[PDB]
Amino acid sequence: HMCDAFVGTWKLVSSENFDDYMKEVGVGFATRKVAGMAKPNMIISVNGDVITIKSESTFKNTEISFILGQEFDEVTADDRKVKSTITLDGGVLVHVQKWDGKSTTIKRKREDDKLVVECVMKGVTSTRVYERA
Ligand SMILES: Fc1ccc(-c2c3c(nc(N4CCCCC4)c2-c2nnn[nH]2)CCOC3)cc1
Repeated sequence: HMCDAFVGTWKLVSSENFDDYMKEVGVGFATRKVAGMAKPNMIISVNGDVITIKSESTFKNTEISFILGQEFDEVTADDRKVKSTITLDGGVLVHVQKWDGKSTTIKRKREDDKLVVECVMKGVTSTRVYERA
């Protein structure tokens, strides 16, 4: 029942500062502009200990499956090859990606009827709000 309140299909409804987050991460111009238009779906499911998070969009479909606390390989939407670890901390899913000596942290939180996602790279934070689809 670890992630019960996260399970579902979630659609992006708002984004703030995501272009600047992407710049800080190192995403190139064309990817930033195209990615910035999209309203992706985030589809979260759980089977035993395995959590699956799918992202479906006009740009890219991708998917991660993982066990909390257990590092895995991830290809990001902007084509970074990262080493990811996702944990639960006080009911927040905390996702750390490591690549090329860099690190970014992505938090997913249930707040009211929304899923609030905060992405941080150095001093830049972005907030993306998703609603049930
Ligand atoms: F069409 C799309 C598809 C994917 C993304 C996208 C990107 C990146 N990180 C993301 N997430 C945010 C939610 C939590 C995980 C990190 C997304 C995303 N937004 N919604 N789902 N995934 C990194 C940079 O490249 C794009 C943006 C537009």
